[PDB]
Amino acid sequence: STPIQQLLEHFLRQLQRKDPHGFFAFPVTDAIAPGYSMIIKHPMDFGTMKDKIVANEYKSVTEFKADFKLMCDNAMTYNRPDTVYYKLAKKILHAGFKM
Ligand SMILES: CCN(CC)CCNC(=O)c1c(C)[nH]c(/C=C2\C(=O)Nc3ccc(F)cc32)c1C
Repeated sequence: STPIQQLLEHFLRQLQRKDPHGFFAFPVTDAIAPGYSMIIKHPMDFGTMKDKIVANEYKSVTEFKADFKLMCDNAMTYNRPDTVYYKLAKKILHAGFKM
């Protein structure tokens, strides 16, 4: 466990606490969200981010934040504003930017 890995695992744990039901914690399927794989060119989720930490693909907190922002932007693009997914993506994007 390197310092960067420890730091990012801490950040990821705090972010996921804002998503207790795992809206953003798994690879979305077209069966769940028809059209998703065509609309969202660069999908991202917390499970994939955890794997990228372990593979040590993040060389910076800025890279980690880029993936988090991507995850949130994707959810706010596919889902209409009056949905639980858009609303939670917006709230955790803002709260993640704090830390
Ligand atoms: C007929 C469909 N109805 C009109 C929209 C509502 C039904 N909607 C549903 O069932 C549904 C469910 C149960 N999950 C999602 C989508 C996502 C999810 O869970 N995590 C995500 C993360 C990113 C993202 F971009 C989409 C999702 C939908 C659309």
